Amino acid sequence: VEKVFFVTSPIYYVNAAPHIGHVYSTLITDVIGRYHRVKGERVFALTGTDEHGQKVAEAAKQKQVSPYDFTTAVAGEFKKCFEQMDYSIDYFIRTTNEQHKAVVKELWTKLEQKGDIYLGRYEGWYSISDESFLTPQNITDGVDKDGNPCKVSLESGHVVTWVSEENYMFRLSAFRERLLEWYHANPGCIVPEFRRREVIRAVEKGLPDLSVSRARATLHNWAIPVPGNPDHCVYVWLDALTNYLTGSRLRVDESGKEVSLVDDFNELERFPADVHVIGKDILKFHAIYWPAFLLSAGLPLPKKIVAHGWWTKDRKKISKSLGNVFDPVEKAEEFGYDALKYFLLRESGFSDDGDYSDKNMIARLNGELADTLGNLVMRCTSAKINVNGEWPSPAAYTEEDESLIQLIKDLPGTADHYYLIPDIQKAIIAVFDVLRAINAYVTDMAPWKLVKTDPERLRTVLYITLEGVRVTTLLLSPILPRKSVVIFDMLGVPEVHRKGIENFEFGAVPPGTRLGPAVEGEVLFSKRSTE
Ligand code: MET
Repeated sequence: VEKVFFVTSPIYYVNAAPHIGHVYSTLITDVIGRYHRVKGERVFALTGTDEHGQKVAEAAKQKQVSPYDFTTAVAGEFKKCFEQMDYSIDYFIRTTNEQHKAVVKELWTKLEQKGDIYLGRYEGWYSISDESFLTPQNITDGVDKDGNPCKVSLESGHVVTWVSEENYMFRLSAFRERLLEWYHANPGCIVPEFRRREVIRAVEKGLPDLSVSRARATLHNWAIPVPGNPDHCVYVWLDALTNYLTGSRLRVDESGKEVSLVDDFNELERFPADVHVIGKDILKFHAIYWPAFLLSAGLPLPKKIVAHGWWTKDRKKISKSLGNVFDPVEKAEEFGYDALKYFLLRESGFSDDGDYSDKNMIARLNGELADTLGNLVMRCTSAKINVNGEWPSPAAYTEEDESLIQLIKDLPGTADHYYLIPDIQKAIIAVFDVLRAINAYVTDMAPWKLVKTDPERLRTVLYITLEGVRVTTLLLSPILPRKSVVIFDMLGVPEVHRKGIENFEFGAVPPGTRLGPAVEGEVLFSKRSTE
């Protein structure tokens, strides 16, 4: 059943400037999208900003500007950040968009027509900073900005307050048994596994009904009115989660601006999302609430949710206020955009809370990118080794030759599964295992010596090296988008052979293909001094 592969990032609160967390989540989304495009699949990758609610409204009050002016400004900082990061996201959604608003009301009415929204009360704790309803078991003692005793979230450490409001309630309690059926019937639908187990454990215990509206004064009237009740606004989260549905229904022009909202999702063949990339902090919203609303509406459920961890720099939390910053653009200007991406995608898996340091960033840049991949690309394109500047015709293969070829033949299927879990770290590791293999082969065969000694043997060793580098580079292309293009140019791989499942096969580029021209003293990844 073929559709548009639909991958999303979270839409981010616009309370503050964009930082590593957001960049990371969108990078993960971008990579997944990029890979499926490399397979030759239709892709639609979505990211954006969550612009309503109390949090944002009150962040705009601190900075003493209107919410419309505040939100638009910070939204532009996000857009700029993502443009500077050189992503390939298809559309940037904002929850202030008028067409999104329409979809939110449409879904609301569905939930209501279905009998799953009633007038009740919520009386309990709330984290404004997480826009999250909490039970007493999930709060604890803490201190506020003033140094006074207050309550805080066990989840996030932010201040919680007690809310007692007549609210429209969604019947989440009625969806326990169907959510359980769902998790069980689709045991890869939440990644990694231990987070899937977390979600089941939680739903097993039982579900309370969820408040899906608030009194309008409380939100400083910065929200979407509940249909047929102007005294209420729609919960920022029901609003925010609906971005995914909205995005699936927006026809987008070449410039990347929304031009049309279709009545039915089947029209654009995107919904439901094949992968929702999220951080662990927002798992309940995506794994419990979201499916429940979809089941109520009679919409289809997403195929996979992947939830990753939080970053630290130098084993300490990132914060400008604490005296430890991590500026992606800054570190990307210092070491290179692809390199930085590689590091963030390699240093940590989705199970882990990764850690950045200049030390380890250099270790990987020098070690993996320069010595393993860079050195290899330069060797097989060297005028010293590749005397004719072309892909030679291989002679007969030795068993050692074939051992390496097998590794290259098998790499795509292995990488493919990893990109599909998704588990990008393990995909990258897969590829680099093969690059290390090729280097060992090259060191063994000493092709520099073969140029004088055995030219026929050189043709074979050199051909395998080039094809090894080609395949690995193709599979790395979603990770190193700019650098893969430089690599392919050096190898002289024709454009047509740079994507398509076809070109995962060993031997796609024919012998007699000419290398691209050599630039005066160029280097693919320059080694950086050890500090
Ligand atoms: C529908 S995803 C919403 C995520 C939320 N805006 C956040 O930053 O955590």
